[PDB]
Amino acid sequence: SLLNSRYKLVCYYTNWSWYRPGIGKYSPEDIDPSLCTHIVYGFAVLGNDGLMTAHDTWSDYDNRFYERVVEYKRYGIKVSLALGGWNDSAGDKYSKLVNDPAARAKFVQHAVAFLEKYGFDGLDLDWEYPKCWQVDCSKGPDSDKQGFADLVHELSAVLKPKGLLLSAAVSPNKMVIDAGYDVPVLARLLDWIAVMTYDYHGQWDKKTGHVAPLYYHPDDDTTYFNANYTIHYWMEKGTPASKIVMGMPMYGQSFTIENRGIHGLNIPVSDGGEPGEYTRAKGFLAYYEICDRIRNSGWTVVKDPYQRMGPYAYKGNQWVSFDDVEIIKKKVNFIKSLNLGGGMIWALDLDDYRNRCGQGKHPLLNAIKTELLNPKI
Ligand SMILES: CC(=O)N[C@@H]1[C@@H](O)[C@H](O[C@@H]2O[C@H](CO)[C@@H](O[C@@H]3O[C@H](CO)[C@@H](O[C@@H]4O[C@H](CO)[C@@H](O[C@@H]5O[C@H](CO)[C@@H](O[C@@H]6O[C@H](CO)[C@@H](O[C@@H]7O[C@H](CO)[C@@H](O)[C@H](O)[C@H]7NC(C)=O)[C@H](O)[C@H]6NC(C)=O)[C@H](O)[C@H]5NC(C)=O)[C@H](O)[C@H]4NC(C)=O)[C@H](O)[C@H]3NC(C)=O)[C@H](O)[C@H]2NC(C)=O)[C@@H](CO)O[C@H]1O
Ligand SMILES: *[C@@H]1O[C@H](CO)[C@@H](O)[C@H](O)[C@H]1NC(C)=O
Repeated sequence: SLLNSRYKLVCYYTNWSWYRPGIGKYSPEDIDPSLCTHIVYGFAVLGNDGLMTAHDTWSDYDNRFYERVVEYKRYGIKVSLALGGWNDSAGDKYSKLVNDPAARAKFVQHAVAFLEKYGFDGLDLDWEYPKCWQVDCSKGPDSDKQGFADLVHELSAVLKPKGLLLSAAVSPNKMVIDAGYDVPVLARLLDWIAVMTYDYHGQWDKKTGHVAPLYYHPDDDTTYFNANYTIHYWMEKGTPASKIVMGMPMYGQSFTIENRGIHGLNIPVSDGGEPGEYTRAKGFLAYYEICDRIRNSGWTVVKDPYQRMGPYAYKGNQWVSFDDVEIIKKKVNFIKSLNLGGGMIWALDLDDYRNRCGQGKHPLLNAIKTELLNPKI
């Protein structure tokens, strides 16, 4: 059992995975409580009044999704509420919050009251990101860095005496870490730091690449866009290994390549991949969408034999990179070799939780659990 091991397994739950057809539908009651130590609810958002509020009142309040996920505290799981996420981070509203001490002070007392109203064990900060709003470092003032660290302090100072948790999901990008994160404050005050060691590559690159390389690979354009560098950078900036939980994607980045004859790594790309039937977003595919394309639509799989990264798969002008059970066992032995706090997945509902592909229910997340519980490194 994961609850009696030295590792965390932090699972993100997403309230919008309810709005999916057929087998893609995911509800609170689909959470498998033997697969996580911590569940993080994505996402609450920052309202116009500068206070945390439900992103989707229909599901969160009227259909009691908050209460239905906080349910799993009954199995010994810690359930936190995440604030922010990519789409809530598009503007300046978090920056206006953290640069204003009176707004932070109001925000903080209300936030803790919100968490306790619904029974949450903690808060997860997912502002993407201080200074580099949606990764654009020219957007935010440098004082976002100190503002966010002061927010984290002011949150910790009220949460910690109550026994409540404070964590954050943070960029894997060297440039964002340098510009927006006061790493020693974060490392000292957070119960864990969920490093989002994925989305290194995607349609924005105008070229094919892997969503989540583990190690540097010789054809890479940078030495720093891989989990191994990102994890060592966080520790080098001052993070104790035990605070790091390493992010792993349950989904793939998809691309439309510019001609179907070329189909390897780093080949030109005109757009994101075609949207999946269930996730309905150009540019990505859930693992259960990918594994079905491979098993039944004849997509070809190319594994990396050096095992610096997971596979990619292509058909015609469609190309997707993703993690398979093999690279995940490698990532988890890596987690164990560095004595990291544990692993994190984005997200429960993107793994093959219905066993649509014949490898078992939740093949990726079971692979993580099994490797985390295996004593050999
Ligand atoms: C260009 C240049 O000059 N420089 C480049 C750099 O750009 C480049 O850096 C890269 O830059 C890209 C951005 O272009 C970054 O990509 C971002 O990476 C982040 C990770 O650090 C991602 O954020 C985290 O992880 C996940 C993704 O894995 C995030 O998930 C996303 O979350 C949002 C919510 O915030 C989800 O949005 C939900 O979307 C669905 C639609 O799909 C909505 O669904 C609808 O719901 C309503 C009701 O609610 C319903 O009625 C509708 O029917 C329904 N519709 C459908 C179709 O279903 C939801 O409502 C909505 N939810 C909310 C709350 O709004 C989104 O789907 C989800 N995506 C996935 C795949 O799950 C999550 O927020 C983050 N948190 C955590 C804990 O994981 C971010 O996703 C990603 N952005 C994009 C655009 O992909 C790269 O990180 C960055 N890389 C690096 C290394 O920095 C660099 C490097 O390449 O190079 C420079 O030079
Ligand atoms: C991982 O990173 C560290 C420091 O950046 C480096 O010393 C080590 O050799 C890297 N491992 C691989 C396999 O690239």
